[PDB]
Amino acid sequence: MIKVEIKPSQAQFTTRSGVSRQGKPYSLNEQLCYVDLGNEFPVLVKITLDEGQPAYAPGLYTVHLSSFKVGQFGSLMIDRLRLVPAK
Amino acid sequence: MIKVEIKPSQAQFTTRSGVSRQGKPYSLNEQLCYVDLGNEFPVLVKITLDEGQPAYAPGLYTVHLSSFKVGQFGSLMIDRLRLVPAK
Repeated sequence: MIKVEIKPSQAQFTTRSGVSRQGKPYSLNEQLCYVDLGNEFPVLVKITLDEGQPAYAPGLYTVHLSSFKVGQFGSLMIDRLRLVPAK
Repeated sequence: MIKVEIKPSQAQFTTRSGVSRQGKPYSLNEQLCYVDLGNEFPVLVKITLDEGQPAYAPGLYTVHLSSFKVGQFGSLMIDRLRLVPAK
């Protein structure tokens, strides 16, 4: 149950682009948020958006289960922080 | 809210050891579990235990917030899958 917050100043993304090694392009959309990690203040995290996904609107989200996968050493890893609306 | 399960065959750990580059030893305890990732069946995950922590007893756990940290590229990463008892 992680608490994630997109603040009103975080309502948009930025796009980073380029071209893969066997000549193919890519375009990454990045948005910022605040993840509450139990410290005094929420932490700033960058989240890479999915292909065809718009930026998350201001509000409170939690983390969707598809953000995780088993990594190549057999442990759990975060793949992409994918968010669902809270409560 | 990830569902994690230590099965009755997973009640123990194994220890892996060695010695760091500026001559210092280490000993890692590893236990196995089943993480429900929304597929047809739960997935097998290896979890490295903490210093001074015993193996998790059979049962249902969820994931504790201290399993996460902001990684060196600014995204959220799993540090160590630390578990708390469920419900």
